[PDB]
Amino acid sequence: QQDLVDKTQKLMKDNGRNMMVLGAIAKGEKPYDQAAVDAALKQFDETAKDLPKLFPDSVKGLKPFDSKYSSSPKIWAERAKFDTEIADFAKAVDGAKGKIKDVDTLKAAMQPIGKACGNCHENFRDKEG
Ligand code: HEC
Repeated sequence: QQDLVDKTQKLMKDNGRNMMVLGAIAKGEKPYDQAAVDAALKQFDETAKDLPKLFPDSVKGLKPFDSKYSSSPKIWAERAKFDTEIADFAKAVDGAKGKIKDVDTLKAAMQPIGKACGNCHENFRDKEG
């Protein structure tokens, strides 16, 4: 409880930390790695296996708000759809593991996995800054 809002923030923030390389390549940096993404890849699953848990009513809004977080309170309602959303996300990576191979594919594997990325965002992520 003491440190949860962060534990989650870092967990979700890690998504980008791991995608770092996946990004550079995506943008057009470094002659790709694959092995570097491999990890950052399986990282999407794991992170998507400990995310649907650190979402108490102490870090939502209307009191538990910390004027920083960015997670609509509809995540407690759509808890179901919320999971099923981050559920496939872990399946997308599972497949990306074998799928992934090059860069041209990264964008291909980044189609589904990237779905729960922006989907889980626009669905549960009202970015305001
Ligand atoms: C649900 C199916 C998710 C997947 C898969 C990913 N994200 Fe996410 N993200 C989700 C939520 C509910 C939220 C809000 C609460 C929380 O702190 O997680 C977020 C937030 C972000 C942030 C905000 C961080 C900040 O810099 O202020 C970022 C940068 C982020 N999301 C990025 C992102 C990326 C790039 C993902 C895949 C590579 C990704 N997330 C997966 C829900 C879900």
